[PDB]
Amino acid sequence: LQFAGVNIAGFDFGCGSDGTCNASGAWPPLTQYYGADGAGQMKHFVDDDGFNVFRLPVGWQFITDGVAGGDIDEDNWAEYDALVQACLDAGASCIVDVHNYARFNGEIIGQGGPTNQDFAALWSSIAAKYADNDKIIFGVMNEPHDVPDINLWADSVQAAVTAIRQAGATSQIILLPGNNWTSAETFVSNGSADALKKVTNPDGSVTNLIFDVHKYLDSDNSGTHEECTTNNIDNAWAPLAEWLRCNGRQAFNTETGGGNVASCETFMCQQVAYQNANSDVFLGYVGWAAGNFYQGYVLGEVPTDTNGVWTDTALVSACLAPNA
Repeated sequence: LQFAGVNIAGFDFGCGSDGTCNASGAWPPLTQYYGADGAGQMKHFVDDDGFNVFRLPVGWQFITDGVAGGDIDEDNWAEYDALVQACLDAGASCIVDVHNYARFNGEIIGQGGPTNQDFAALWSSIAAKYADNDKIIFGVMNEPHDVPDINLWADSVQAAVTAIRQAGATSQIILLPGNNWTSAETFVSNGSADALKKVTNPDGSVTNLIFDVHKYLDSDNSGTHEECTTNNIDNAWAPLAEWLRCNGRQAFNTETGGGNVASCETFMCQQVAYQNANSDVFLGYVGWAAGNFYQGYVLGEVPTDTNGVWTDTALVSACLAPNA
């Protein structure tokens, strides 16, 4: 109920789940750069459907041109800023999401891979861009998984937070992700919650430190199947909210979605409905996938421009767009 948005994908293509990013394989979702009209997609998502936020995935390697550290490559950053500007131009808040799965070329940050300082370095740089702009949301990392020690990960997430506030991004939300692809179903049981609860801003507070969770509606949680099989209320959103509520904390579902089919149209609705009902502890959802996926993409949410007239896909126009 505070935020509803969609992921505008493209700069994350060529990012594997092992933190390796074919930085050549990135494909910006903007006209220019020979991609879809993500700026247009965003104008329509705000003006016609009432969306609020966009998640703009991009890889570490893209940001730095292949270097596990914080020295921002300006050519690449020019393309990615253009998207952030397009989102800000659409009149919406904007999640800058590093899509690396807590890894850089197969090796886990803090735990074999780059150090917490290499990573913090990155976030200082990013945060120094955009510090004054309070419409930005700092998505520390997309979907950590198979991470052996979560206290250590919370520690890496802490360094990032500190880096970010030290660049003077003192107003913004920072998302903090836990384990098992940040699955909401296991966020509390697997240990992530009570480790990330320890993460604080420099002044000792938890202000604007929201948890990041993902949850899909297909059998295995993969979000690769077209048929939805659940609304995750009983096994994820209810337990989570219980925990969040009594702990004084809030979460934010940064990835969800499903096929453009009847089963999804029902379950996705029950889910969005429930999220709004629990708006005190959830801040919003962001649907996985517009940007430049091809028309038939199983979880596609890409609208269509017929001479200045935007058609949504089934699932957006039914359940996912705030209107109605």
